[PDB]
Amino acid sequence: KNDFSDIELAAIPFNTLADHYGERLAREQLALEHESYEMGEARFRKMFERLITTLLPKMIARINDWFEEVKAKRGKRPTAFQFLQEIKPEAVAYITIKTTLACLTSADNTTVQAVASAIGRAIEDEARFGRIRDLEAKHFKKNVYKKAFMQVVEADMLSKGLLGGEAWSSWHKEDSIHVGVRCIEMLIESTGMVSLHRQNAGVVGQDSETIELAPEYAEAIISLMFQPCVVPPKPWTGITGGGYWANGRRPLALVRTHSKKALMRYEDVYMPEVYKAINIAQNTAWKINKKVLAVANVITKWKHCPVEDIPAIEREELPMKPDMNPEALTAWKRAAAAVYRKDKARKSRRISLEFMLEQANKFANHKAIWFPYNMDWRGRVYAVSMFNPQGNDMTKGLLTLAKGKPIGKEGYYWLKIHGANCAGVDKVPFPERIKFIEENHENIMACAKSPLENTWWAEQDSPFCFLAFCFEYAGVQHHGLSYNCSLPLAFDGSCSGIQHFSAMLRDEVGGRAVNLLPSETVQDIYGIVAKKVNEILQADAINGTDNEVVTVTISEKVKLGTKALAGQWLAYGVTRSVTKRSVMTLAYGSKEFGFRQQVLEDTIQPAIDSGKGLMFTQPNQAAGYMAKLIWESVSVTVVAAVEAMNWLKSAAKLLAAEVKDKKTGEILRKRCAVHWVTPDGFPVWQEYKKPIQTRLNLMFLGQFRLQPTINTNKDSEIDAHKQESGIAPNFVHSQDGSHLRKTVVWAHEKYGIESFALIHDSFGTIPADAANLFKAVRETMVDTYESCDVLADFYDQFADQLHESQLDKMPALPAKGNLNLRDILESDFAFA
RNA sequence: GGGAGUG
DNA sequence: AGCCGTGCGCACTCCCTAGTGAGTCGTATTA
DNA sequence: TAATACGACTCACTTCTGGCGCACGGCT
Repeated sequence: KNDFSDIELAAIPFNTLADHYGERLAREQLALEHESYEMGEARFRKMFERLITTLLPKMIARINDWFEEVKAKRGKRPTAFQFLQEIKPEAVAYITIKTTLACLTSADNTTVQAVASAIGRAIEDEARFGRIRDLEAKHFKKNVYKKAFMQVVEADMLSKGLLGGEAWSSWHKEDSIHVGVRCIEMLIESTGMVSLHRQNAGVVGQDSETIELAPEYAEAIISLMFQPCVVPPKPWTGITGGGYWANGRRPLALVRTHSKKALMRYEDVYMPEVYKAINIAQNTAWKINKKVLAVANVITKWKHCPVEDIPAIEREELPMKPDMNPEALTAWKRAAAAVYRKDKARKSRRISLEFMLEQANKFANHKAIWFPYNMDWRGRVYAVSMFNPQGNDMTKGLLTLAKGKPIGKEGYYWLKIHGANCAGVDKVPFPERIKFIEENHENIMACAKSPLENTWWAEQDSPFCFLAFCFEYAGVQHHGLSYNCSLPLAFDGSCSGIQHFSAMLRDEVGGRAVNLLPSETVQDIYGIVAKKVNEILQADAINGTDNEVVTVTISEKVKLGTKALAGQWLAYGVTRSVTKRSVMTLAYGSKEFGFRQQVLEDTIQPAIDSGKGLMFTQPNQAAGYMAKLIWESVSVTVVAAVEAMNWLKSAAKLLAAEVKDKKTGEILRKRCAVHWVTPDGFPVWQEYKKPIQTRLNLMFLGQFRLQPTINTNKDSEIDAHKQESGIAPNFVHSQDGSHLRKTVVWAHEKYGIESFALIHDSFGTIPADAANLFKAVRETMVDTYESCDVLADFYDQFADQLHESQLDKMPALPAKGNLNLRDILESDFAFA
């Protein structure tokens, strides 16, 4: 790729794009990729006419003088110098002003190490993408029917000027700050446009150095980087360059790693099944669900919206101002801190909502849209764009597949199943799910008739997703069983984590509680735990502990006993929802203290916010108690999965350990990275390294030494603690990751399935192919756990490696159970 | 160190 | 070498949060 | 060498909203 000209590198993407899909979409794709950038430059001109013609000349002059000064001096030249000679001084000036203005308008602070960092990154990207960007820009800024356009370009036909690409910045974070600081240093002289005001001098936690915009300029005044594709994304051929098309931006890495080196371990691997899966998933043609968008645009604007999620809409002021004495000052301060919190959460959720709608409106009339795909350092498959089929209810509802397949009876059956799933009817046998739909035939049809008048769908678990089903259900009733349908029908695994642990150890048990075994009733592991919790809960209600006073120093507080806390939970009702996240995360190496944090966030806090949590007098103490109850009750429901994790924790603990000898500092063995290969051939290295902080020593404006503490990008020592606490979740996540990828391949190759809706452990396709997918997920899982033992394979990877006097601390290995893997094929409620 | 979302 | 104090709560992704400068010294760099 | 920059180490200047136990860095 480095062998091509900049002229060539800017023309090739356009040309190959204009040949396969026409020049119309070829321009839009590039404009969309550079729109980020385009707006960055536009926001700069705002802000231009409505003193700028005086700042730029002054800055350019200072830069040139500074170079003359540095060149005349002897000894080590400033760090920022050589990096600032990569770009024409005129442009160096422009960027500094542009970036500094962007940092101060949107953000109300702003820290120096943030601005300096922002300028630094803006320089490097200009250095290596500036010219190619300018040249590529020419294509869409000129002036000013389709198919076969949803066909993917052949990999062997891709020009070499599209294959490679450096996805990682070569610049160090330290080096990047140096550049920004010295650019700010030259921006204060000349002009000075911004001032450097020191804040909270003396406080260990609050002391900082912030850039302030001068009063003269102040009174004179989400994120479009990753958007959907209008054309099918570029096939992944190697570690970089897949997904998007533009050459003036910076390519995507196939695997999202913590360093360039970690990605380089994939350069020459040969993992055909992995590339194949991503490419097929990537190639899925989506479109905006116009009908759902028509509703979402109107209802989210209402002051009292029928859906329980949609946030204000209204700033919602602080209450309320009562006398100023002892406990009247409490007060209040608790209710205020609650509102400040509510509002913050509400604002971020609103911004998100606004964005998802803006996206859906843009692509509302596009024949088809696409989403480039990536993977995290483990297997898991991620959509690169911000607007995703992997988002929440509304975002998912607004999306739908582009190409349909005929269509009825078989498809219509699972169409009603999906509808039932969208509503709070997913823990019930299929014939009864159908019965729920058929009973509410008048509740449906009428919601497709006038959704703005009928808000019954809003009351369902997935409001917009259920609404998308209703519009599609009404279509069948009016057109027939030949009615073209393209809604993605999602088949989600019960408890993914515990499903894989059950399968890899052939736990009966186990099975079973997570629906791997054929049963007439839907097994709810979350309901089973809660049931056991309620028995412990009732036990403490009649005979438990009374309230104490720990008096820690007013200052004295009341510690509630087991009796009082139990009464508070029975007054709320501890259902499956309270245990949901707590049951899953255990199968990812979690602890008791960890549960407290979950129960508080997922159950307690929103109850207080909803006005249904007035029972929780001491909220954190109630969260601790419930965490204690789950830890106990769940413990005897997932025994084998726990030993499985403990076997993995030990393995990783011992590998990450540094050797020791009898007084001698003999380095018999260093700390090791945990490595294993997933069934479809994807390799994963676990290298959690210790976060370290370094400090820079900058003689700022010849007055003082600006010494910013920064989070080092340079690697250090392997974090042994994280290696142990992260091995269990990351192993199964890579494990369910491959199962997902193998599913896509097996569904695409043996069956004619082309469209996929993938959310890690949920599998969605068009109604016609649903039957095959429902069957494909089982086959691909049964096949993986029959063919190879992942724990044995992992063992074959790290020992060797083990030392000695280490293998006596190493178990186990978890005994195999009596589960028959073939039974999964006959399982009805093991969607995944 | 927070905020949001997914499993 | 052993003691006592402070840090951290299962992952992954995306969005608003890297204590401070001065004193002193060693060191890698360049006319 | 002589001069320059800077890193590396040391030292001192709306809410407390929690809990419990274990591991590691910082200190002497």
